[PDB]
Amino acid sequence: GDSWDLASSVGLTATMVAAARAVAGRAPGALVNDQFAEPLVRAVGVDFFVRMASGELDPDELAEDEANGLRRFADAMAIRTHYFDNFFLDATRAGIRQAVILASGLDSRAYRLRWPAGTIVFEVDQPQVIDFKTTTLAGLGAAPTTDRRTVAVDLRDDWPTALQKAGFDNAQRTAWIAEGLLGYLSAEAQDRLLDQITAQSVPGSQFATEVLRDINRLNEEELRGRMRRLAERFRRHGLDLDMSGLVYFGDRTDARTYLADHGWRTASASTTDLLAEHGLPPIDGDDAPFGEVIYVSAELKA
Ligand SMILES: [Mg+2]
Ligand SMILES: [Mg+2]
Repeated sequence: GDSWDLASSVGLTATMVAAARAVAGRAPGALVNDQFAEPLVRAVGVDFFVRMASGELDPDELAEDEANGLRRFADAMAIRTHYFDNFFLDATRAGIRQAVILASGLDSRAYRLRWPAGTIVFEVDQPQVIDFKTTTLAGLGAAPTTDRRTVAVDLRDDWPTALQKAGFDNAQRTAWIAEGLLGYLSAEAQDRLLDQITAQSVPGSQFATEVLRDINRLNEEELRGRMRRLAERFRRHGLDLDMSGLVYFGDRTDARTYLADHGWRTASASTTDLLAEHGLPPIDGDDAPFGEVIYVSAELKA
């Protein structure tokens, strides 16, 4: 209530993952450099994340637990960014010309990926966050690399109706992503979003997302311990962010079951296997505050 401006609507978690993409992009041999992460974080103007994104916060100068936590998170964002980038590039290489980025936040893919002529990319998010990123990148002189259409409706509200109004065509194949979202949703909110995707999809449509397989009652106290130790490290640098209040530890239908029941084929790629494939250090125990993240790609069957 005490701020009114666009940048103050952007969630800390969106800003944090963008700052980590900025760090990842400077690594020698980086899988991906999101060249818009640093300037978007700077525009958000949360000082801690500006210092992180810019490299003013130097991991060589940090206590070992902080330096290791930042390097492993940057590697998690390297693999995640690579995964979702390659999902879209594979989908358009297979003839898909309609893409939807759900809760698009600070995702710069409509400005940095190659999209074939005739592609439309729809971005769905709450209006202030939509308006923030569009105005910020326009002011930096970064034109989109595709026909880009925003849908300024929170995923909690009637976004399908607004997506149709923006010119979405439910008769052609769609490539959907929901990146960094499903672990923050209730079981009911997850099933509703997967119903909405399915209802707007024709066969040959594709969807990529994550399954946070370890966020459950079995592992709750261990993961809450990781999240409290991380919260303490953030407080030392002037950020108040307790991830434990943002995740749901309760029962749910695994998204992969839910998709299979709705007629999707799925393919699961573990963080463990993607880090090994790309020659990066393992992310486990204390360095995995959400446990093992499973990246999922799905195709709707006829
Ligand atoms: Mg340690
Ligand atoms: Mg069960």
